[PDB]
Amino acid sequence: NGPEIMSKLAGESESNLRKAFEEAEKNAPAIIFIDELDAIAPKREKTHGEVERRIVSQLLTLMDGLKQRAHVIVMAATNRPNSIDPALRRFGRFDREVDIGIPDATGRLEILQIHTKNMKLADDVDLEQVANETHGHVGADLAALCSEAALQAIRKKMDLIDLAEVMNSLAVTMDDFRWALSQSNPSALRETVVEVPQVTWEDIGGLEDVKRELQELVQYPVEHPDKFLKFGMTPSKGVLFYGPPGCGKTLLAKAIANECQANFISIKGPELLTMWFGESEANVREIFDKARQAAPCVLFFDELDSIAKARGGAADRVINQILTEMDGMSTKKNVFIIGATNRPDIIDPAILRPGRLDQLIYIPLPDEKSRVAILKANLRKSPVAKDVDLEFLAKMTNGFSGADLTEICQRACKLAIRESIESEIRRERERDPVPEIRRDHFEEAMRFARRSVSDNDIRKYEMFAQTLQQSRGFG
Amino acid sequence: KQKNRPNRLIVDEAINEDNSVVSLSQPKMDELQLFRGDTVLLKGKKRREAVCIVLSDDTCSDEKIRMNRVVRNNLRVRLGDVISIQPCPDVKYGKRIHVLPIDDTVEGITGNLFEVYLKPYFLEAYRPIRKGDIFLVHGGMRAVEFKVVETDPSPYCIVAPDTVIHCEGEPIKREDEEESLNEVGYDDIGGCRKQLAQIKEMVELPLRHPALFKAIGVKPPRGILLYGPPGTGKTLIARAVANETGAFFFLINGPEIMSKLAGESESNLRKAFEEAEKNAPAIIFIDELDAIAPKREKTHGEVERRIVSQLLTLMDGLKQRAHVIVMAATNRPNSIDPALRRFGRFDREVDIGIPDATGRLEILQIHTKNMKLADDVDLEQVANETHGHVGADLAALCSEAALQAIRKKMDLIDLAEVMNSLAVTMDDFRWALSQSNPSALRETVVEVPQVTWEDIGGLEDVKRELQELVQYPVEHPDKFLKFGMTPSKGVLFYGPPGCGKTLLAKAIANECQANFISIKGPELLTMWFGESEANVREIFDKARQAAPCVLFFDELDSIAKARGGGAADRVINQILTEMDGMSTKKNVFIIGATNRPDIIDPAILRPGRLDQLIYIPLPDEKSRVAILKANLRKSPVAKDVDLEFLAKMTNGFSGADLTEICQRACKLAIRESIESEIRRERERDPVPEIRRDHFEEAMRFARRSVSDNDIRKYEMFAQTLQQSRGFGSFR
Ligand SMILES: Nc1ncnc2c1ncn2[C@@H]1O[C@H](COP(=O)(O)OP(=O)(O)O)[C@@H](O)[C@H]1O
Ligand SMILES: Nc1ncnc2c1ncn2[C@@H]1O[C@H](COP(=O)(O)OP(=O)(O)O)[C@@H](O)[C@H]1O
Ligand SMILES: Nc1ncnc2c1ncn2[C@@H]1O[C@H](COP(=O)(O)OP(=O)(O)O)[C@@H](O)[C@H]1O
Repeated sequence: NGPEIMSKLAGESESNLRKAFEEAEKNAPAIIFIDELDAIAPKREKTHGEVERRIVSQLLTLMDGLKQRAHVIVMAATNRPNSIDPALRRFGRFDREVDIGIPDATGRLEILQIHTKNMKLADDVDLEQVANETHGHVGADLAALCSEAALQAIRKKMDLIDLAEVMNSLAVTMDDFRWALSQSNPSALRETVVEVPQVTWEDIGGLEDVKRELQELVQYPVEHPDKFLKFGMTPSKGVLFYGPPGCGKTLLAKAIANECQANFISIKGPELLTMWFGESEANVREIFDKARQAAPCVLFFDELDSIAKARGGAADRVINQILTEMDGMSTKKNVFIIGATNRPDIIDPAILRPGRLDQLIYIPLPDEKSRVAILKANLRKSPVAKDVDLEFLAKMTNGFSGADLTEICQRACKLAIRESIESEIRRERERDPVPEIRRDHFEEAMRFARRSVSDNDIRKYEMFAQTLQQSRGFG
Repeated sequence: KQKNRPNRLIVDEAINEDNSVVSLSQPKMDELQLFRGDTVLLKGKKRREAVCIVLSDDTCSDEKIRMNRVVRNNLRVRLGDVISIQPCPDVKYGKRIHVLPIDDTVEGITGNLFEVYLKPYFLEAYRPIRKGDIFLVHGGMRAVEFKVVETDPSPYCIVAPDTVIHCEGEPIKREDEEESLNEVGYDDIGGCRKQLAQIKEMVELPLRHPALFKAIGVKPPRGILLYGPPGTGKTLIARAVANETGAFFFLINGPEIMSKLAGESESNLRKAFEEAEKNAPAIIFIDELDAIAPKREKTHGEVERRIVSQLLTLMDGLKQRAHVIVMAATNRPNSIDPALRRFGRFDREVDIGIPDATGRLEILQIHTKNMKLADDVDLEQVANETHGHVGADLAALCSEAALQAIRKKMDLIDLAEVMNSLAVTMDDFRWALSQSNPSALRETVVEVPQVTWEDIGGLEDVKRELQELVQYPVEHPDKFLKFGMTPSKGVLFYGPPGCGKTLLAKAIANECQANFISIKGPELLTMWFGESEANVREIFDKARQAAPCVLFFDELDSIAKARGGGAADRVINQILTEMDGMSTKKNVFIIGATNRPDIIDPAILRPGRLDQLIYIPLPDEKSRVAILKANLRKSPVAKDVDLEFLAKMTNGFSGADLTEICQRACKLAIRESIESEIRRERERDPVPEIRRDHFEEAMRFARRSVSDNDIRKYEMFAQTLQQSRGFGSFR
């Protein structure tokens, strides 16, 4: 370990660092691991002192001391790539760079069976929906969650005479898992997830032409590499998305990466504003290089007009590095940039030039088949029964926002929660839950939904569409 | 708690003069399985022991055990306390005994004390002794105390006639601090129970249960941070878990490590943890962890990086060996080096915080256990106005009150006259509160306020959705395991100048029995202008630690007026980034207050982040009665006017304006009482009953603080809030 070398006195830092390297002279098949090397070799100008430079210099000297003699392998534990100084991680000398990241729902699931294959669960928990949630959780925290579950298994037993009545048969419940999760905290929070999410593409209906160029864009650069090379031109680097602020949070680019089995990294809107306001224009290189290293991922940028709204009181700091690293990027690596912006008038003029971002795909307001698909997605992954209908909404929902329709469904579902509370009151003054909503349970929810889009914004969307509408010739 | 042992009895006075003879009742000796001359083990405080012989006593109570003050001083107990008596069938006779007399009991007498005191006391008596105990042997019309130093049967022994007694001349010093508990009382520390129970569980279940570690898989605690304000009793917390399980405490000061020279600074830690490692029950307390381990940019020096690295190595060297854990005090966890806060290495992190009102009440009770009161104080409203204080400040308060009680006495003959009984009164505590410098001030705290929903009425359907949006998700989550999806993360209040919104928000957390935090608007402006927007993340972290809790925000139009005349600020996007990482679970409810909802950054109105918007109108004419019923306290009157005369004609006035009317009537009433009593002093029972005229000049000497052109903007928001509803379905 690195702090073993750091803990010794001056002059003894040479000891217990080279000593493993002539110990590796004995063993021809051998590896060398240094734990927590960020404390060993940080930025040289960041350190105040000289012994740190001595340790860094002797480690760099003993890196190539075994120049393919014993064929040993050096691996290390780095918390961040920018913690390591760039002189040590130069190419040819300690430069093979892979990553770990955070596990997905299946990874958290496998962590759960690994940590529960030794202990005895009470074989009633699902252990899968638990791993589907706990977003931003290290598997060490999953081990701590299992330890807290066993602690609750001790705790629900009263103060006994210390005999194996509960010790021989450890009883754990799903409510125990949830309450141990409640008395816990994530440490992998506010980090960019590199795993692919799934919505399985059925939840979005309509916009079939938009689906046609979305299957044109990212489905076959690696699925049809030679067929795309029949003409020889490069794939389209960037696509810009514009339309009304409705049904426009996420999951479309996640779906279109999910047919390609590609990773997903989303860039948040206020994350860009925080990096702009905090004068931190160096971490954009880190997240862009992480996105390039997570290939074949497709990027997603949200609310670029918010930076333009901040400039409104066209180019600024965060636009400059985005343009620089987007132009300074190969046409390979299967990397696509998707920009979400509901205000196309205030955007940067160098974005819309072709070669960088060219496909100005317009997303219209959700129509009748789109809202039928939205109610079907609300039926998806949610408990529901029959007598529900959608033909009332043929003129009730003429044109609605998708977020408006989801909060309609959520408010009606919480009205069903309120009538379940009334069923609890029924059980209270007795001394049926009826989870399915009423036939006209949406009737008061009709007064809980305003069309937040104004008609002049639809007019300016039509004007920007007809500005980019092109010529028609015949005869 | 445990019914496995009937050992818990009551300490009572004894009849027999023998120090090695204790008394018990006849029916309770057969339950404890004791013989005629059985030797038992008595356990008192500071895990000390004393071995005596139980004899049957007819007048002894069944629930009580009789002992004299020699046994009582050895067990470090008093009258009315509880001890445990254990039968010991493995007691053997003594081989060698080394004792040393105490210095103050041998002054004036010289010579061989073996043949005068030690020989008739230990001949044909079979008295069992304990190493470290104090026994008194009379002789020569004086009282000479004796203390056991070294025995060849090192745990305990019975003084055989063949036992050689080593009694060479060396006078030992009597320590007055050894008698009082140091500090073994579970109830000695107070005001922390909601987390004291948690930390007592996480240090209790690793102890006493070594075989439970194979069932637990991995032990959850290895190193526990104790962060909070200074003076809250972290040393007393560390001494509280000390000696309650029979584990070695071994307090280690951070300055005591930093004070020594290099090499010696490298020493006294691995020596310290190996001295912990030789014993199986072992705790280590560290004070001033940040003095040992500050931030990396704070480290300008060779030695400190070496000692942080050595602490890191010496912590992760132990891996499930001999169940040893460590606790450390901390100002605030941002100052600690973040490489320490890992998993398997400082994973369990607990907060203490300031004491509550009942907490400061019981802490005042604890610190006034040992001193005599005059029995005239209220002693609860003393603790009620101690806002922004700490337990060290409370100790300073009681010390200054006793100092003022000393100042009641003049310069007397300096003998024991008022030392027999003190006469500290309530105005002494008022004077101590007058010269009271707080420590927890300039720091926002968390507590559960006392409102209980009955101060303000109205909003009868806003309150119902307020319980089923906040309270009932906490109450029953099985309906959320039903058809129910995720609930709303938080709401925002907009309406009048929000003088009622804080009392409208605090009442839920009292009803929910949840915590509350109010981050005020000037603090948010200080976070913007002071370039301290990173600390909002730690504020949200302490909010998540205080789950369940209510996040109160206010005057978000104030931060938007500085840019409206860009849109977002350095703190608005940071707040959005913090609340976007908030889970749908954990019941972390947020609430915002805004006087001007038009000047709002529009990155909050979409659902998913924050969906529900709560409009409130002015308190109407029936709401005047609801506000005036809350004036039963803080301006008490019984019957002088009906409290509906002002509400019958006045069109619109704020409840802030109505309480301004009440406080100005209070001012007029107190003033006319003052010219009622100065004339009686001039001529030579307050009668604080007020009349209608104070209400008359209060209701005429007033001004409606709200503006009418903002109200029509609120019905502009309300006519926006009539929406695109349908008339009805056709089934
Ligand atoms: N399914 C989708 N996934 C991602 N972005 C979309 C989708 N539909 C539309 N968008 C883009 O998002 C923008 C509007 O997003 P918006 O609806 O404001 O987000 P939210 O759903 O969080 O309110 C539009 O400019 C549009 O181009
Ligand atoms: N809440 C409390 N209850 C009782 N005593 C307290 C409390 N807080 C502080 N004290 C007293 O203050 C003294 C100092 O405690 P503490 O602040 O933990 O030590 P340090 O200043 O070394 O951290 C203790 O001896 C304790 O008796
Ligand atoms: N329902 C109410 N409406 C208006 N003001 C009230 C109400 N109830 C109490 N108040 C008064 O408001 C004061 C507290 O105002 P506060 O909530 O701190 O304002 P702000 O939140 O704007 O700082 C109290 O002194 C109380 O007299």
